[PDB]
Amino acid sequence: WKLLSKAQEKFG
Repeated sequence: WKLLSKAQEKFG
């Protein structure tokens, strides 16, 4: 969720 997109956002 937000905890996955927020952290992944800076990875993708």
